Amino acid sequence: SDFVVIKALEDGVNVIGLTRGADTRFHHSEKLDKGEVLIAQFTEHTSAIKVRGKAYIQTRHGVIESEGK
Amino acid sequence: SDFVVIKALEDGVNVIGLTRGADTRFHHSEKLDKGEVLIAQFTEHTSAIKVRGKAYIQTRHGVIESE
Amino acid sequence: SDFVVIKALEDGVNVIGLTRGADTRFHHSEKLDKGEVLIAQFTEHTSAIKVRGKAYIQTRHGVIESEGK
Amino acid sequence: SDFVVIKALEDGVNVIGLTRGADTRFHHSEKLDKGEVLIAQFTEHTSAIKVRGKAYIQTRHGVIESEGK
Amino acid sequence: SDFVVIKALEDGVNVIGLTRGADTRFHHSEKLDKGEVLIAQFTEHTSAIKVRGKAYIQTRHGVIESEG
Amino acid sequence: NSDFVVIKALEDGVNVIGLTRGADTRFHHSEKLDKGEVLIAQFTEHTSAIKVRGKAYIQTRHGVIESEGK
Amino acid sequence: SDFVVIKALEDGVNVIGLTRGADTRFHHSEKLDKGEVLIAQFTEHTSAIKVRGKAYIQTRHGVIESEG
Amino acid sequence: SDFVVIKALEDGVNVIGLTRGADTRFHHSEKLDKGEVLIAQFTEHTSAIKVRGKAYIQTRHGVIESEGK
Amino acid sequence: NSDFVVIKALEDGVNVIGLTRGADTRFHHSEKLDKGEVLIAQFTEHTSAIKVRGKAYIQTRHGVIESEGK
Amino acid sequence: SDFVVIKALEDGVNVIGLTRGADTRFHHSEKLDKGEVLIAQFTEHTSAIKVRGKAYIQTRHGVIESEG
Amino acid sequence: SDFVVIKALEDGVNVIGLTRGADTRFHHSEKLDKGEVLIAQFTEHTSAIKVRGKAYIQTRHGVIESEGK
Ligand SMILES: N[C@@H](Cc1c[nH]c2ccccc12)C(=O)O
Ligand SMILES: N[C@@H](Cc1c[nH]c2ccccc12)C(=O)O
Ligand SMILES: N[C@@H](Cc1c[nH]c2ccccc12)C(=O)O
Ligand SMILES: N[C@@H](Cc1c[nH]c2ccccc12)C(=O)O
Ligand SMILES: N[C@@H](Cc1c[nH]c2ccccc12)C(=O)O
Ligand SMILES: N[C@@H](Cc1c[nH]c2ccccc12)C(=O)O
Ligand SMILES: N[C@@H](Cc1c[nH]c2ccccc12)C(=O)O
Ligand SMILES: N[C@@H](Cc1c[nH]c2ccccc12)C(=O)O
Ligand SMILES: N[C@@H](Cc1c[nH]c2ccccc12)C(=O)O
Ligand SMILES: N[C@@H](Cc1c[nH]c2ccccc12)C(=O)O
Ligand SMILES: N[C@@H](Cc1c[nH]c2ccccc12)C(=O)O
Repeated sequence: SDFVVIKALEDGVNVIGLTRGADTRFHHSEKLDKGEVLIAQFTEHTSAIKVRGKAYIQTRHGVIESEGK
Repeated sequence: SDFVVIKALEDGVNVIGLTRGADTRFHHSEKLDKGEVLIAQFTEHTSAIKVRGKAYIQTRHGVIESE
Repeated sequence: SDFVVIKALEDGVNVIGLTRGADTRFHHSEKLDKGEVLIAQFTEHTSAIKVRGKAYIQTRHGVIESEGK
Repeated sequence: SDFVVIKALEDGVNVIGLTRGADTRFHHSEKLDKGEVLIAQFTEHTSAIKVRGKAYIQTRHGVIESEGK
Repeated sequence: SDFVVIKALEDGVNVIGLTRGADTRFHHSEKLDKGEVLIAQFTEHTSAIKVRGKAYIQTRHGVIESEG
Repeated sequence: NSDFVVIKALEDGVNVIGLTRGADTRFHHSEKLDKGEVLIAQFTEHTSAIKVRGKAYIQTRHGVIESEGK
Repeated sequence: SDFVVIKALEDGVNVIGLTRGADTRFHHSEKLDKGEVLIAQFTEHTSAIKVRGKAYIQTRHGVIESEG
Repeated sequence: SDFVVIKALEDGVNVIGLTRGADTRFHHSEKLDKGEVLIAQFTEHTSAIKVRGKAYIQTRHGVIESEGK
Repeated sequence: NSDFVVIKALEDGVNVIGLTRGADTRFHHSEKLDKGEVLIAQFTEHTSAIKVRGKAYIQTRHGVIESEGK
Repeated sequence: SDFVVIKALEDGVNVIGLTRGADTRFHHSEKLDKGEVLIAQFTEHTSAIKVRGKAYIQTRHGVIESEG
Repeated sequence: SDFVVIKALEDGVNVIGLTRGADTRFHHSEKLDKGEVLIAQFTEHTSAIKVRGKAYIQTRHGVIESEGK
């Protein structure tokens, strides 16, 4: 299965997994502090991932950056 | 399964999942505020995705932007 | 399964799903307002997609544009 | 399955599906008007597709154009 | 499965399907008039395709032209 | 979804010969092509080798090759 | 399955595996000292990997660096 | 399965099929006259192919030429 | 099949350490390479992560990386 | 399965098949004379191939030459 | 299944197969004299290969050379 790479560019970045299935809700929020890297797959339990906070993200489609408020 | 990357370029962007099967309707709308990123797969329950609002979108076919 | 990307270039673009199987008819019409994007798969129920109205379309074969009546 | 993209360049374009199996006959003709785009797969029921009238066609092998009589 | 694209460059082009199996014969001939395009797969029933008449053909291996 | 070969006859009477798959090897079918005709033929349950006799332009996944007649 | 390469650029880099399943928690943390390389797969037990500390990382999507 | 293309560059080229399995012997020799092309797969019965005589050969790995005896 | 890594020892005493697949994570084998030896090692039913300790040149599908000793 | 192409560059080149399985031994040696080409798969019976003598060899990893 | 190519650059090169499974030991050592080439797969019995002595080695990841003591 595909995965996403998230590098936090500020403290308190949240990487949130959304449930697979007929229902959609957040099942887990991993907090990353500045400079930490998370490499996360899609899985039986996770079919969408939301990133909140300033982060550098890599997927198979290229680079994208999230920006916080 | 494939996925789409959606970065909101303004507040209040909606990423809407349409149901897989003989019946087509919206089943979830995820609200993204400015700068938030959602990476969302097609799934057993979602066979089309609609993006409403200003966003930068990446798919296997390249970049497209909603307005 | 493959998917198509449709970005509406005017209001009232109509993305039409045609039934898979021995019979052929439309089963769903999804209307897009200008600037909305729909990313839609081929599925168990949909084996052909028709686009009516001005739109920018991406598929695995490249870019094509529909033009309205 | 593979799919074809067909964009009508004049009114009255016919995209014709031919039956899969031991017998070969037309089972459906989708009429497209000028500027409409149809993205159609090969399927359990459709093993060959015929295009009549002026159209721009994309497949995995590239672009080809049909011309009307 | 693979497919072939055939564009007829004159009237009366024939695209002929040969049967899959221990027996080999033509089972269908599709007539194309000038400008018409046929996109045809290999299938449970068709394991070879013959093109007769002037046509522009694309396959995965590139382009080829038949001549009447 | 097996591989296939494209054969364009460059003279009349090109002979495309299918050989039997299996412990035994002989031809089971010969398809003659007139000049300018194109045959697109797969390997299959029954054909595991294809021989071309006569002048022809041939394409496969490995590129172009040309047969030359007797 | 895919894998990640992590080279520690300082002492005490932590490579942490998060559990696959309905629940998400850390199940192992491997400590790397400066200059050690760990090549780690995603697995039945590990569906997310976190890197804490200064490291050079390669995945299929390219190079990224974590910072202490 | 993979296949080889062999074009005979002189009369009497032999394309020899070696048996798959614990024993190894020649089960068939196909004689090619000058200019003939043989396109032959590896199969249930053939796991190695020997070419004797002058020939131009294409495989997935590129071109190679056999030389006369 | 599974991916593999190539390791070339650039000094004596390089250790290539296999970590167990499964719920438990521990070292199960450590192969010691002397200078100039090469090891080409798969991921397997029993090994889901590999650690290299000591100066070595390493190739994987993602490219070259070099480990360094203390 | 993958295959290798071997062209003999001198008489008496041997292409040797090593048995697949718990035991490793030579089960067949194919003698190639100068200019002959052998194209040989890995199989149920053969999991390694040794070339002895002067030969030009092609595999998916490119060209290599053995030397007498 | 992947394979490696090993060409001996000196006499007495050893290509060693290490057992697959919970236990790890040498099950076979193939000696190569100068100029011999061995092309060897990973297999049910062999999950790691060690090369000792001066050799030129090709894998999917490119070229590497072992050096003798
Ligand atoms: N529960 C939803 C989560 C989801 C995935 N992709 C989506 C796209 C849009 C909205 C929701 C989703 C599903 O598994 O289908
Ligand atoms: N329920 C429809 C949703 C859909 C997917 N792709 C479409 C294309 C057009 C119209 C509807 C759709 C389906 O699963 O088939
Ligand atoms: N019901 C038809 C729809 C279709 C798909 N591709 C086509 C091409 C031409 C005509 C109809 C179609 C089918 O599933 O086969
Ligand atoms: N009924 C035929 C339709 C067809 C597909 N490809 C063809 C090529 C030539 C003639 C007919 C065909 C089949 O399924 O096999
Ligand atoms: N009935 C033959 C048709 C065929 C396919 N490819 C060929 C090549 C040569 C001759 C005949 C054929 C078969 O299925 O095998
Ligand atoms: N009957 C043989 C035909 C064949 C295929 N490839 C070959 C190469 C050499 C000689 C014969 C063949 C087989 O199926 O195996
Ligand atoms: N337990 C989660 C771990 C996980 C994987 N990817 C994630 C993305 C975000 C949050 C958690 C996760 C799972 O297997 O699904
Ligand atoms: N009967 C042998 C033929 C063979 C294939 N590849 C080889 C390499 C070397 C020697 C013999 C072979 C086998 O099937 O395994
Ligand atoms: N026992 C762990 C080993 C492992 C693989 N990848 C990891 C990443 C981080 C920590 C441990 C691991 C597993 O099989 O999952
Ligand atoms: N019988 C051994 C042969 C072998 C293949 N690759 C090797 C590498 C090294 C030593 C022996 C081998 C096996 O099947 O595993
Ligand atoms: N017996 C071990 C051999 C092995 C493969 N890759 C390794 C990496 C490191 C240490 C040992 C190994 C196994 O099959 O898993």
